[PDB]
Amino acid sequence: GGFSKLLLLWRGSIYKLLWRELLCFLGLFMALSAAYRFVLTEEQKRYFEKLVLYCDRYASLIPVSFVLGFYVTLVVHRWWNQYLSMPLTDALMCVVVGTVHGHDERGRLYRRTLMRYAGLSGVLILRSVSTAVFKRFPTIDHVVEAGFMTREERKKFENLNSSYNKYWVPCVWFCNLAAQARREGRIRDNGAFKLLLEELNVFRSKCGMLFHYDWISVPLVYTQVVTIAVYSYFLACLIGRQFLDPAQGYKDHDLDLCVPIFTLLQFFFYAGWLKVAEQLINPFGEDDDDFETNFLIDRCFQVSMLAVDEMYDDLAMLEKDLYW
Amino acid sequence: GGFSKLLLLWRGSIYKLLWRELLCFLGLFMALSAAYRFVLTEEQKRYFEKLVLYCDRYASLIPVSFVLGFYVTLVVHRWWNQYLSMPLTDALMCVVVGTVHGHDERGRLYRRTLMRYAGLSGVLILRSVSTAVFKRFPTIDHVVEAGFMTREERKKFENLNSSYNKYWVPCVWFCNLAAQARREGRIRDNGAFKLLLEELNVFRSKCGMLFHYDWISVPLVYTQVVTIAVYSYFLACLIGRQFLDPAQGYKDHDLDLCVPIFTLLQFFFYAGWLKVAEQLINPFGEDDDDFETNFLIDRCFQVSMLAVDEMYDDLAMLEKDLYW
Amino acid sequence: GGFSKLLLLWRGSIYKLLWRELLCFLGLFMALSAAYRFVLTEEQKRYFEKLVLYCDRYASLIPVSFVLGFYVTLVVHRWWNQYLSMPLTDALMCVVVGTVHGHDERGRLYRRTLMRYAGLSGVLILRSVSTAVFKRFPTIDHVVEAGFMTREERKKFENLNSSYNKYWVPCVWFCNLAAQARREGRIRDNGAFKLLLEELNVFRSKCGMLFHYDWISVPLVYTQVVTIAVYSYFLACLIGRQFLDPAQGYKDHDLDLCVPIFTLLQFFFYAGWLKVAEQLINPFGEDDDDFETNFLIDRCFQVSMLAVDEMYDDLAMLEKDLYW
Amino acid sequence: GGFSKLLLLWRGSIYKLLWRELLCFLGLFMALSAAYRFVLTEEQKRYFEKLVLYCDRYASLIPVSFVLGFYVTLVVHRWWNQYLSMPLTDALMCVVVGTVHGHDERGRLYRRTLMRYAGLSGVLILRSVSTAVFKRFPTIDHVVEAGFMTREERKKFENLNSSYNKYWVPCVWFCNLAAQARREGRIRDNGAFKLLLEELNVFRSKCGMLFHYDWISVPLVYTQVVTIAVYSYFLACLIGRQFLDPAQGYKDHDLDLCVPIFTLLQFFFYAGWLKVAEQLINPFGEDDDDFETNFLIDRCFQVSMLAVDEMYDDLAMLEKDLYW
Amino acid sequence: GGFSKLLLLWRGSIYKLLWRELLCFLGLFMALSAAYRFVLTEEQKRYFEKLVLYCDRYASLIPVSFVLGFYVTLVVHRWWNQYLSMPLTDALMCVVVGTVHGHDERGRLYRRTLMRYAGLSGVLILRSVSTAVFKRFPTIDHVVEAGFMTREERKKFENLNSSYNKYWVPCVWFCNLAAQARREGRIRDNGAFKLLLEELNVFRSKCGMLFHYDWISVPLVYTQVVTIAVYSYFLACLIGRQFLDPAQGYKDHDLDLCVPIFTLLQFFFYAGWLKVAEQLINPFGEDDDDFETNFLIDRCFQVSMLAVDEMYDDLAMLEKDLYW
Ligand SMILES: [Cl-]
Repeated sequence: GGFSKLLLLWRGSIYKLLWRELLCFLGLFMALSAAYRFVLTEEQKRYFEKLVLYCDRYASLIPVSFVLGFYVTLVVHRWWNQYLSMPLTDALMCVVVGTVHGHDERGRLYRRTLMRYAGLSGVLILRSVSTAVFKRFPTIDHVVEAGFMTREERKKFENLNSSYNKYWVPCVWFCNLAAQARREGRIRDNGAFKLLLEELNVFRSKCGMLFHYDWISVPLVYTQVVTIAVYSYFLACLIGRQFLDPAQGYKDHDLDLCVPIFTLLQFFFYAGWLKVAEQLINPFGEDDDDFETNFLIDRCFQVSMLAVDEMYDDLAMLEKDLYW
Repeated sequence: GGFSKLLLLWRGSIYKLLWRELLCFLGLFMALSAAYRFVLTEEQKRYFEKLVLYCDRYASLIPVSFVLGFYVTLVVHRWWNQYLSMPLTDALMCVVVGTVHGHDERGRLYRRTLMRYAGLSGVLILRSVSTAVFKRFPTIDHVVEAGFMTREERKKFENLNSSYNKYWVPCVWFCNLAAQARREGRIRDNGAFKLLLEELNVFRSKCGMLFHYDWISVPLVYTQVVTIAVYSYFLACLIGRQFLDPAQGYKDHDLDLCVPIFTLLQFFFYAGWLKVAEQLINPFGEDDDDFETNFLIDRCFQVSMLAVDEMYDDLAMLEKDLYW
Repeated sequence: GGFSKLLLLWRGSIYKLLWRELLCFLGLFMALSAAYRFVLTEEQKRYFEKLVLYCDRYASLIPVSFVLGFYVTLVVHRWWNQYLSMPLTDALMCVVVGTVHGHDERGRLYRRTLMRYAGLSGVLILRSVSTAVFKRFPTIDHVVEAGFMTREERKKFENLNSSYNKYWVPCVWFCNLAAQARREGRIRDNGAFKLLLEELNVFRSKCGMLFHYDWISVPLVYTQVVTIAVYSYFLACLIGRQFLDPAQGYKDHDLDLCVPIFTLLQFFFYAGWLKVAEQLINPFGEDDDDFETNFLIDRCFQVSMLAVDEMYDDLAMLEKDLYW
Repeated sequence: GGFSKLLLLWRGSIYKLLWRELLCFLGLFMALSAAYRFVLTEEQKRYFEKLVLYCDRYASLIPVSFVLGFYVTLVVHRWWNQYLSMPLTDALMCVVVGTVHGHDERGRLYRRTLMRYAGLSGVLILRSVSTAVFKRFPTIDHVVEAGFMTREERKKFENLNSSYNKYWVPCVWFCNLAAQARREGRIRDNGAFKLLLEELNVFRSKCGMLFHYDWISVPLVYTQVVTIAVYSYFLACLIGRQFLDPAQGYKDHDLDLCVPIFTLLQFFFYAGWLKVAEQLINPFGEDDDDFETNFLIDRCFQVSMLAVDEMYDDLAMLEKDLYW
Repeated sequence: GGFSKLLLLWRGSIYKLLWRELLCFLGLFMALSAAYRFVLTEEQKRYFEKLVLYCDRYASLIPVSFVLGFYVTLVVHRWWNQYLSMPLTDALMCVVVGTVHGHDERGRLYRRTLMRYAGLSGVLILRSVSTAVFKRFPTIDHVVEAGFMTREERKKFENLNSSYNKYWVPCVWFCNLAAQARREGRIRDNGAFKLLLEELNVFRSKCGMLFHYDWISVPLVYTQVVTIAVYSYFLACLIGRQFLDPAQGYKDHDLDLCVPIFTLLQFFFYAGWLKVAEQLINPFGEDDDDFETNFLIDRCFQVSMLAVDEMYDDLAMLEKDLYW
């Protein structure tokens, strides 16, 4: 089978997240069955058998599937939209290398500082929404050591009077630097200057969207409803799926497997369907299937410095192609 | 468990909204059971037992889940779209600091008034759609005291002859002020003036969208259908889940728990699934998981005045970075 | 309860639309039961009792919920998209007041005629898609009396040779008038002229979208499938939910309530879920929860004439704000 | 009822598409029942009765509704998106009448040829994706007779060396003609020339989208799964819903109606729910509820020639309106 | 029937993908039944019969349909969005033929190199996400032999210091080449140069989106949950649908067909519904219903070289049309 080979995986798998909840389920199933074997008196085992036939009546797999399928679809839709809001600088680096001009050191100062300002504004929003980025940069000093912010840029950064998140501050620095480069003629076209500000606002909106998703999550009332629905089912199966003794002649309880194999396969299904939504509710951590942000941060700074510095005005000479 | 720790929460939780409906359910369950204990005569308890076996037949959890899952998905989709229509001024503040120019007091008059005009137009739409903003500004005088509107701006505001909502009026003031700043050369580029009007219309459309969502809600006919579906179920369980006495030998009514634990866990599920849609149907109030508008209003005025006044034309000198 | 107070409403409610279908259901239920009381012979009442146990077998609430939940979600998605295509002129009125110039009467002629051309093009599309707008303007003469079209504009309107809907004609008049105002220098910026034509095409596309939704509705084959599914159920309950006499000892027919209360609550649920889709299939009529178009038409003409005439170049003098 | 009047329709109705499948179902039901009446021996009628109680066990209406509701929602979403990709020229005709200039014959040559180039490119894509357009233009000669392509335009059209669909060729002709009209000063603004190329690419993308939908349909594997699911059900009802004789005393088979009325109403429901997806899988044919393309083709050529020729620079003189 | 003719297909059909899983199901069904015929002892056949009545209780088709319908809808939505991210150059080829100018060889060098740079950047992203493109170009030398990259362009391509995917490198070459053509006057309009960079970033974002979908797939935890749900069902039917002998008198096991025809039709339904998601999870391979990328790569290079070279400035002379 195609998807059949995938269930033998462990890296970010279903068994890596649920293996613990199973033995807390199966262990409680055996501890509640071994009482019915040994220590439970004969009159109260008769009471237990009526309690098992009560709980299996109210154990309905149908409604839980509805609250899982509509809750999960909502979570995976929000999770994919958070990835599209990732601050990428490849669109800004094409406008900068075509609109900013100069082979001298001041031209290279402009192109590298503009691309560092976008990269700094992505570091600042990602250390606020990702714990994997936050342990790389615990303090703003860590951002000065990494090269994204200079100490001169740090003094005026820390002297702005704002109680709010200052990720927008290098975006304003970008607009002051591009207006200076348009004033000094480094930007030959006024329409080119308009394109730089158009593309920076597209970049700044993506940094703003990551703050929006991080602040307004899925409602807690709706996360709690799906969770008590899934665990009201597993308590309706911790009693209602108990193997009663066949000497009592209860109908559809005629074997003593001492292993709820089909109940455990429902637990893999139901608690694993819930586990999809628990891993995508906060996709910016250090888990193995979280968004690889630290590797992404290195890229939008390595490929943007590569593009506006060595690849500025460095073209091969115009050859006639093979199909001329 | 991951989501298991969340059910011990109270702040905007499921128990904070449903705790009252439970004791009006469980109290009516006990008052209807204690009649069957004591005061109900023996011939009419036989009538009661046939009424209980009638109501549990017509109590189907399936169809209610359909009208809840499709109604809730529609409400949470509309609720997230209302948050994206929030009037934010961070895109306008980057165009203003790069297109408007001047270190003198008239340049600072332009940049602060343009950003205050957008902020005033967001105050005006949010006091019409949010009760939390409306108690902060009960009157337009409250908007003059807060600094968003001057008394001179108030005279011509109140002398416009319009029976409709005047939130669009500072947006028209923006377009008159930007056309004046383009006439006096404060805006060096005509394409830059086009960018200001492009971004203001993006801002004005978001203020217009919050009015659209506030006027056209989810249809009342559809809210009433989901509500009578959920409460036709709980009356099919206020009778059909009554513990009849086991001396009558009725099938699948063989215990007298005197506590509808599984019926109460369905009430947590069903009435709590409905409670998701009741809190997101009007997300602009003073509840604890509503949109924090008052804190947002302070931000788009603190970070816009910070950006166009102190951060205008104030850049660190161009240093070679660590990876030069 | 939150949604519990709403079921006591009548204005555009569920009872306002279904109250008639109930007595045609409950009246046919009683007329079919009173035959079983009185006029039906004893041998053919035995035939009736086997017919009731046949129809309640094939009465499944599940599949109908599927064809209602997926049909309704599709209708409410199309209904909300029709409201976003409403021709609003607030975006055009900000570009006109900033790009068109002149304090003389010819400047005011330009600004009022351009905004009237957009408003006329919205009147023309809304009288073709809304019956509430069509009774306000039954003829094009009614549009000349209301001020949206002049008699001079009427002569060339009626002399164009086109068998198709002429709502696009004031949009072409807009582009001829703006090109004339750019030729005479009333529009100082060529980029400003580009912004006027960009925003008019956004306006003209919304008028074009209202024609698209009005022409291509939900497929009739799919409306008929959901309707015969809902009424195959109610005929499976007009027989299968009949109270047979308990002297015959038929199982799960042991009471004679003479009032299908739970069947009537399913009718409120099912026929009311269908009624959501019947009211949003054509949201432009005179019903109480239809789109208030006549009030909207008055607004986009009152607030556009207010904005380009009295508010043109009329700003308060630049005061230092409270937080200078 | 509102939707109740619609089931008496025939034009593109449910009965117009399913009436044939019913008599092939009901005829096979009677031919399989009349064997059980007459020709089937007494020992093998006992075998037939065990086969009927086998097939009605495995006839589940629930799962089929899931594969129909999720398959149909996907088809109607793709069907509505194909209609929005229809090549309409009303946006191009407003830019052409405002940007292209001249009252002489060369100005009218420009405006009519540019609008014919867009209309030709829509004819070429629609004869490749619509069978109703293909029978109107079986050959490119049919396009020369209709006026969309000249014979001079045909020579270079047929001499391009390309094995692929050449619908993009009049879009390239548009860009060469607009660049010529900008070179000769017919286009006064360079920003106006940018607007023409911006709007043509919006037009060319819609022609490209109709090719994309026509090439990548719904997957055949998924169409086959929904089809074998619906017809595995009707064979589980061609046996499992047979009226066995009541002399054998089989439970819940106690009548001999000789007319599967409730089975036929399920066939109207299920096979009709499938028929929604069969008609919207290819919406460009000659069926009565297909997209009226031939009438649309006549419109975008009649209203575009009307708009750029008679309505070019032909405005009523500027009158003061009624509310001056 | 309409969809009835499609089940006789083999090319990319349901039987082409599932025919193997059926005989591994039906073969295991017969091998487990022939034990019950012959080799299983009489006391342990009694144990087998209680095991069959245990497994058919826990075989529920309902919940599996929920995890298939919501998983498949998510996969087909992501699959159609990957096709819209395909790097097509038809929008860039219309801007290049209208903005780049010159009938000499340097003008043709510009137009062909700019269109080859976009086509090279599409080859580079498609050999990273498609195995069908990767076997056409196993090495970058294969890209030099095909004409997309010159050897001179290869030297500086391979000498850039980057550990990441270099598909963005011809997009940066485009922006350097267009800025050179604007400097030398080949691009007459500065707004035209802005349009080239606007359209290249639209192209570069589509190449970036194909990398995003290829890196972030559907979560493996959710693929594993749907797979163990579908195969927990088929093991609940490999036991629970076994034909027990009718001499034991077990209820609803009264025939010995020795062919699980209805169980095999559920396998066609369920395992085939899963097979839809296995083929669209990676749509870029060599299977018959995968995206035809190699044919698409040939087109965007054949029709772009055709459009900017032979069709540059080559128009028919302006004739009066048939409806002048
Ligand atoms: Cl522009």
